[PDB]
Formats: sequence, C-alpha cells, structure tokens
Amino acid sequence: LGRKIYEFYNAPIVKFWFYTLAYIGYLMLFNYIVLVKMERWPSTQEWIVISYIFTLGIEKMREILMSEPGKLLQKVKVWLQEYWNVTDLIAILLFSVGMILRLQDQPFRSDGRVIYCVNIIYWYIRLLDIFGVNKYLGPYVMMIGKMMIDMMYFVIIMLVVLMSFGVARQAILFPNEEPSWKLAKNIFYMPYWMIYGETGAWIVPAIMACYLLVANILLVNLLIAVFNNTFFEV
Amino acid sequence: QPFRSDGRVIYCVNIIYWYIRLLDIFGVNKYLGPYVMMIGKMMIDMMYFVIIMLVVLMSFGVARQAILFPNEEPSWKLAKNIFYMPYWMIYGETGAWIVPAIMACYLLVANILLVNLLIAVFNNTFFEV
Ligand SMILES: Cc1cc(NC(=O)[C@H](c2ccccc2)N2CCCc3ccccc32)no1
Repeated sequence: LGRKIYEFYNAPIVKFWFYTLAYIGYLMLFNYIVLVKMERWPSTQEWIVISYIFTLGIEKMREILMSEPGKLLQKVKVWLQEYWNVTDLIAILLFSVGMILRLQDQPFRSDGRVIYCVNIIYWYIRLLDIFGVNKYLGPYVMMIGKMMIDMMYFVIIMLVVLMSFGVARQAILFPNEEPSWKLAKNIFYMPYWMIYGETGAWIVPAIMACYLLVANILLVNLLIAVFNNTFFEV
Repeated sequence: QPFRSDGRVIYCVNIIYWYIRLLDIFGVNKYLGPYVMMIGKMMIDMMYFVIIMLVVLMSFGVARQAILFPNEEPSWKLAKNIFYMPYWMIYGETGAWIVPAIMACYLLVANILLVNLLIAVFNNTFFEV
C-alpha cells in the first residue's frame, strides 16, 4: 500500500491535476479577501493566500538554483530567459510590496489592496500557460499570442484616426480652457461614451460624426479581417 | 398558490424546449440543415470560449467590484453583481489614474481579442461544415 501511493503521487499526471486543484483554491480564496473589507491585521483567509505566494517563492528559488548551468550568473539568466517565469517574479515582488503596504495604518491599507487587485489580474492571466495543455483550448491561447502584436500595431492606426475626433470635438464643443489635464483625459473618454453623443454652423459637428462613421466602420471591419487570416494558419 | 406560479414558470421553460425541437425538422430542408449542424459545432466552440472569456472578463470583474465598492461584508448576492453588473455597466464609467488602467485593459481583450476570437472561430467552423 505504501509503494502504491508513493508511486502515484510522483506521477506527472497527478502533479498536474493536484497543483491546479491547489490553485483553483488560490483563485477562489483570493477573490474572497479583496471582495470583503480587510482589517488592521490579516484575517485567516488572507494568511493562507499570503502563505501561497511565499511557498511559491521558495519553489521558484529551487529552479533558480537547481537548473543545469553551473555558474550562478547563467544559472539565474536561463530561468530569467523564459517569459512566463519573469512575470511570475515581478508579480511575486508585487504581492510582497502588497503585504508591506497592507501592514501599515491607512492610507497604507488603501494601497495594499490596490496592489492586491492588480495581482488578481495577473494570476487569472497565468491560466493561459496551463490551458494550452488541452488539445482544444491550446490553439485559442496561442492565437491570442499571434493576434496580440497585430493589435499593438492596429492601435497605431486607431489613435491616429479616432483621437482625430477626440481632440477636434474638445477643440469645438469644449470652450476655451487652459492646460486643465482633466481635458487631456476628456478627449479620449468622450469617444468611450460616443454612443451617447450627437450660415452653416451645424456643418462641422455633422462632418465630424460622419467620417467618424466612415472611420469606425472601416476600422472595426479592418480588424474583422486581420485576425481572420491568422486564425487560418494557427 | 404558491403552486400555480411555480407551475407557470415551468410551463414557460417548456416553451423554450418545445421551440428548440424544430431543429430536428430543419434537417429536412437542404438549406436549414447545414445551419443547424453549424449551430451544434458553434455550440461546442462557444463552450471553450466561455471558459476563456470567464477567465479574462471575471478577472476584470473581480478587480472592478473590488476597487469600486471599496468595502463590504460577506455578501450573498455580490457574486450576482460581479458578472451581471459590469455587463450592464457598458455605460458605467491621488491615484485616480489606476482605475482607468483597469478600465483600459478591461476592453483591451474582452472585445478587441475575445469578441473577435469568436468571429474567427465561428468562421473556422463555417469552412469545414
Ligand atoms: C500563488 C500560486 C501560483 C500557483 N501556481 C502556479 O504559478 C503554477 C501552476 C499553474 C497552474 C496550475 C498549477 C500550477 N505552478 C505552481 C508551482 C510552480 C510551477 C512551476 C511550473 C509550472 C507551474 C507552476 N500556485 O500558487
């Protein structure tokens, strides 16, 4: 009975479907500690989450060391050369400064929690790595990969053609204001709410809205096709 | 009462199924049949999308109703808000630039990528079928 359970736990099939059960633990227990008020000291549900990060950190340190290259510089550098490994590291460091801020008195607590909420962003995203072990989920995760850079270049078109109307609208509809900074933030958030927005003086707001039509139909349809070719080859 | 109401709601769900049944008939017509088979293929592909979408959108949801509503006690219905409220919050709006970072990345993948991913996948389904 001993040699059986000993063998069984060391199986790689098990280590997948046990670590992820530990981990659906983390993505349930963390969503219960930032979606409730905290208090001056860590609650027990937060102590388990805190311990999850730290025990992950000491396991990261095992791969930092026990990797094949012998000199410590290269020993680190190869682990640092894998992309998902570094974004583990920076988010561990973020959760560590999360608990440094979450340990002092307010307004320190106010910060700690924001740093907590940006970590729940990363650890959800981590699933991507692991959802590429499925034969079905695998191609999707990877096509987000290829499409990401295409979208990084599309926003170069998008800002040039849509901040166009974001500035002109505040250069016409908005009055004569001096560097207000909030205005800089208005020029690209009024389009986020363009849905709720409508001699010749009514000429100009009509011309701006209609090539806004031409531009956004052309653009939406533009991406409608640029991921189209790529989902064929992926 | 309360038996009648419950029975009416159950009859109302039987409406849904007894409309869906027609999909077996569509098979008879040479134009509706392929559309129905494409319903099935799109259904399975949509399931796998719901998994991925749930990861990305739920991440922004849990961040959102953490940062907004900055305080609560263990709430029986707050889970009912964390997906439904940002969905209906399409009109929904010193460190006041951090919340636009969450708002910024929220639609960065939810639509530009996830919604487009659906288009791609349903168009892929189309080609074989
Ligand atoms: C906190 C926290 C994160 C975490 N999980 C991982 O970051 C990751 C993993 C991801 C999905 C399923 C199972 C595990 N993981 C855990 C241990 C170090 C490691 C090494 C290589 C590959 C994955 C991996 N557990 O707690």
